[PDB]
Amino acid sequence: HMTSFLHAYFTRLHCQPLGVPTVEALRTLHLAHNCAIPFENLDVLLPREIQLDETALEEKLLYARRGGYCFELNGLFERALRDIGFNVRSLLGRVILSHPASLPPRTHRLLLVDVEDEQWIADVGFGGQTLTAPLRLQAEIAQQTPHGEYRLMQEGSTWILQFRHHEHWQSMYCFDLGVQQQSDHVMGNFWSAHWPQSHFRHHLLMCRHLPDGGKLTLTNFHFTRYHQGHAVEQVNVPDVPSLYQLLQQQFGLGVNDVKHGFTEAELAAVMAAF
Amino acid sequence: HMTSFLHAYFTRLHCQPLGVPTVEALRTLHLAHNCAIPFENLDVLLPREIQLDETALEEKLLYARRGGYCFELNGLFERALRDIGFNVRSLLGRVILSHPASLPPRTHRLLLVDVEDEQWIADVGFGGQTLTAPLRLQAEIAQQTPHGEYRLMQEGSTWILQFRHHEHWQSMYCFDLGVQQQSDHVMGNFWSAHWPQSHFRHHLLMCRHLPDGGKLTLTNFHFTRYHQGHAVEQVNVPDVPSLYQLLQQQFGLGVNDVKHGFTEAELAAVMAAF
Amino acid sequence: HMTSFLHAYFTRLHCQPLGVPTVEALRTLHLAHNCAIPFENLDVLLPREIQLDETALEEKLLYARRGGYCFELNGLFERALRDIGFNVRSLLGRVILSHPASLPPRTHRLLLVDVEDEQWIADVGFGGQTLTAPLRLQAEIAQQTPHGEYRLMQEGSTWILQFRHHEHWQSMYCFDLGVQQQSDHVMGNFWSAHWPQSHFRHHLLMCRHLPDGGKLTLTNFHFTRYHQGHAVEQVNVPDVPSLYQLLQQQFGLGVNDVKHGFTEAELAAVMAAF
Amino acid sequence: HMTSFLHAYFTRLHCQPLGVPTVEALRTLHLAHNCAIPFENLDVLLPREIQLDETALEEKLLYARRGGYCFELNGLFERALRDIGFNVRSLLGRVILSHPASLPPRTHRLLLVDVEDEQWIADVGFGGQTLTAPLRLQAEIAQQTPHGEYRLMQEGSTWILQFRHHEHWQSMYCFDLGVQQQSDHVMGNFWSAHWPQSHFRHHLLMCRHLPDGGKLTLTNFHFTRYHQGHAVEQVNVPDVPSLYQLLQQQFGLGVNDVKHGFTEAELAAVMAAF
Repeated sequence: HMTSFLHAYFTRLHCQPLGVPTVEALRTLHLAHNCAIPFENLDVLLPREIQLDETALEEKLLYARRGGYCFELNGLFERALRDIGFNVRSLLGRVILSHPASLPPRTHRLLLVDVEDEQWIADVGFGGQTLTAPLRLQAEIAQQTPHGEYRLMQEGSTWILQFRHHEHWQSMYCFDLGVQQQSDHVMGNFWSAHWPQSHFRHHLLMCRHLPDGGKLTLTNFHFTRYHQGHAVEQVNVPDVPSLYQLLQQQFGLGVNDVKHGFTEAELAAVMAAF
Repeated sequence: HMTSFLHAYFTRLHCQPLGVPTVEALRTLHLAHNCAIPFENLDVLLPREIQLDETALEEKLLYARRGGYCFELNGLFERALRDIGFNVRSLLGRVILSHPASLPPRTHRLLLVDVEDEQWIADVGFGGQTLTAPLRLQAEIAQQTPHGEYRLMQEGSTWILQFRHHEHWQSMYCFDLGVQQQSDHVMGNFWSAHWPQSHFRHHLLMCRHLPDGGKLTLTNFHFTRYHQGHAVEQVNVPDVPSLYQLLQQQFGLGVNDVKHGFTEAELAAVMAAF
Repeated sequence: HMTSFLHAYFTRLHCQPLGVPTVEALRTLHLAHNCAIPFENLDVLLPREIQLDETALEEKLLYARRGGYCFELNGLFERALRDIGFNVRSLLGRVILSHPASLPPRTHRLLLVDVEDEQWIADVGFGGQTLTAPLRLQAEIAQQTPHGEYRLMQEGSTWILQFRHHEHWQSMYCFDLGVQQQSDHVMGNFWSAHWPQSHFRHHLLMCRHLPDGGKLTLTNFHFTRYHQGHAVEQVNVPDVPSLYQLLQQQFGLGVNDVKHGFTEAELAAVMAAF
Repeated sequence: HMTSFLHAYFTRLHCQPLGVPTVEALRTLHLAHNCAIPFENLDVLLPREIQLDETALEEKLLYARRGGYCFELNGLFERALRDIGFNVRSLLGRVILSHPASLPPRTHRLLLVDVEDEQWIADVGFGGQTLTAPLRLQAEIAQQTPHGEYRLMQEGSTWILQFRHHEHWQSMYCFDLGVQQQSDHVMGNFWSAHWPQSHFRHHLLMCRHLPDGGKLTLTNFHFTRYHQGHAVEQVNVPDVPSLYQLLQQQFGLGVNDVKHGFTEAELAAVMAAF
């Protein structure tokens, strides 16, 4: 089967339809998504509200060929997996990367999927280190992904996500299986986009994934290409115009669109802040 | 003559082209505008940034059939008068209606037009009591307008403005002939739309003008019709849906539009705040 | 891109600019037009010549907010599609609805559009049953439209067109792909507006389209509203004044305008003939 | 006193207000009119209906600076004289110049004025030989006018108008004092503009009067200037463009105007017929 949405979804993913919800279907759609729809926080910097209703998501991520973060990316992904027949629901977790003194709020969204009597967690909106393949809900088991190796702890009811780095597990963010509501994401988005100290308001962030363990990475003017998890080439874009181009070339950003597009002069005012 | 803009301007004004800049041309364009393009602050309430560059103004006020306030309305109007050949520039003044303890900032935009060796001030953006016809820059001279009698005044380099209220004269705003720059309006819009105590963030405001001294007036759910300056009929809309309709019927608000449109559920969230 | 015309065109269509000529652009512009610019023959009844040069069309259909028929509507539409970049030319066909004894002259104008290597026919000027969405030039293929099912056909170099009436198919008009010239339309308009037996000289005809398969229909004093192709409500306007109002309310006719406007007393004289 | 109309009337007549209805006031207004508002039949040739309601007359003869004939010219004039306080009413007469076999219909309009206990007939719409000064209602009395000498017969109740030519009285048209109604003029206009054999449909006619017994005269391309009733200079305009110019120069025709104006290409199609 294929719903109106599901249609342009596959179309944007440069991928072939799938009607049977299986671990393999997940396996691929995940990577598909990770390579087609970039991680971007541009609507936060050029001030511009982020809707999270399936429709705004559809028009932003699919039709306008734009990116987003936690809430937008996994929001779209969740819909797709749902329309394909999977069993999904979102979860909120706490970003602990910076290794904070005290647990932070539920800033991050992610998906919980029930495929073939097991429980997996798919997440395409974490940015730089997002997963690129479902993982099984189990501790210790060093799970493998096209772009890295991860391990999930089991501290109580709550879980922690980790990934290898210099031969030692590193925790990315914690989370439990509690139900969440749209509003809970709206609040999450509200925090992330508007709390003054949120890092998303202090620098442009883009990140897209490539087929063979490669990925792209923008952080203001610092562009970086990676292969099999290695820093191959690091260009420091010299100007706004040049960057405007880089956004469309490398990340495939839909710079035009009645609604979600944005002039190059706008990108300039944004980078001007820094 | 007629520029691409000037075209849809006349089209929106349900009016016939004019190529000669004269007091009479002004006289009508003003009233035209006042009846076609409503005074609305809806983008302030449903959070949504207000661009002021001619193009965003064009797409919001003309193509999407939406309204605006000070900055947007007179901004569009200024362009028109300019393309038609008049001699115009905006001015900023201070809203003193509430009769404040100390002079408020430059919140209000208005136009200064030089037609046939004299100086007039056109203003379609003040809302409820806006002018509906140019006025001459002169003191005492009780000037007349299709919807009221306004007396201008003096006091140093600044000029006050008033309208017959009850029967005594109630100072509205005031200003000076100092040059202003786009940014000066952007700041003005910033203030108005974001300063927490700005009244525009605390209630929906709509106002449209009619041919024979009549006008419409919405303040949240309080709708009011006026004839020859009199309160004929005052309906208190009972629900969001009903109001959504009233916006399109009575004020002719372009509720759809890829860009500047807005769902009815959005209007609900906005009115829900009150 | 957007030409001076194209501007107020979009403005009148209460629609957002489009710069890329694609079947989808056509799809919407068509429906846009069908709902914005009414089908009217009023200039035929109150005697008043119908110019067909782009400018008179512009001033009548756009600025004055008035309607027209075959020649005027598709003439305006053709310009738009052209300025937007499509590949169009008009065609003349013969109205065979009444199922005439012998083929009638070329009374009806319609458009031929070449979009994405195929040929479509757009027509917003046929009135009551006009198309509301392009159709592909192909036989048998029961094509679908927001307001009906139209089946096209063959028979030599000519093509017939029909719509599901009652439940049998009732041939409407027909045509061929032969080139036409402005004069050919002027003659067509001459016929239609002056040949004594032309039905257009014997009754007022107005018809406007609505978003959800609905449409309005005036035939003298017989007003009718339709939903999803059904006669919901049929009012028989009781007087000229009342009708004058109905023209502005329901069809949004620009009853004023230095040029193309018309007093209410004029409408009375027109209806008085019947 | 001075009414809104009366205003632009005097303004078009390049004349000074008059508030007292006296033979002298008539004497001058007549000549004023005769020199300011030309005799023209252009709306008949480029097909274009002729309204006769005071308003269409106002907008055509005054604001658009255009001309007209019997019905239009005397229609406007009658209003003026009325607003100035005179006692007037129109009369219909029969044009007998061509010396017809049988009396023709009531094609010509003219005014009857009651000033200082006497009855005068003013007429500015007869064209070439129109009067240029009121005349007294009396037989034989060879009356004098700035541009000629006239004599009124008394054949029964009906009167005949004549003027000198080769030392013998010549009859221009007959008429009686019967009341007329607007409609009677509308019918007169209808005849003149639409009866196939009406001469007004077979050639352009223009004629304007000058201060010192001079007058201008166009008949298609044949232009002619007269002084003290003599043919001084006769130019045969060589082309449409050149004529378009001549209309604005010599006759002071308002070739532009939202409503009543007309392109030069239109004048070409008109003269093309001949």
